[PDB]
Amino acid sequence: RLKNNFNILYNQIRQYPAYYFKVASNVPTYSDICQSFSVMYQGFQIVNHSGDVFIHACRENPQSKGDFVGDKFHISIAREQVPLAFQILSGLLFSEDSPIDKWKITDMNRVSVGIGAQFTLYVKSDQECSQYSALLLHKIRQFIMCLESNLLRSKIAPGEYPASDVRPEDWKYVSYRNELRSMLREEPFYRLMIE
Repeated sequence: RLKNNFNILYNQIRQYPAYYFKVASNVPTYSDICQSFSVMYQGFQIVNHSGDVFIHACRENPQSKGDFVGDKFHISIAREQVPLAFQILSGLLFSEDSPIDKWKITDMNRVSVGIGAQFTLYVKSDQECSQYSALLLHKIRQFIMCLESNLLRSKIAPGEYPASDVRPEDWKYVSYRNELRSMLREEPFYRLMIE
């Protein structure tokens, strides 16, 4: 059952043409999001509560109207290149085409997850049975490629990935984790990302 439903998804992704993300232009700077107690930009609500070391971004109209079911990516930057990397990535992270409805970023002023994993990107489901549609999965594949590409071409230094995460060798900044799974490379979702 599962093998076929995986392959159903897999071959659909490869049928789609390359996807393009209209880059957001009115984007807040790093210091702007550091002070944003509760503030809307480009349909994302930004919060920085003293309760943790992160600045959260949350699209008030999700494009994936179902559950977060465990699947997420980190982006790992060198400590001193973090604000820069945000400026480079903000156009994508705030894009109306991005498939990521919820992300967060470490607040470099509150920290001592400051050496790596400074961005977390949460994947939510858009189908019934907490499932992923092929387009969503395509959109996510394309988006990671596009983050990777923008960081590499501005010659941004990678940071230290969390030991928990998996990545293929062609990802220099992005890494993957499923929370439910305490053989992480076997995860259906992950296989669809890299193969």
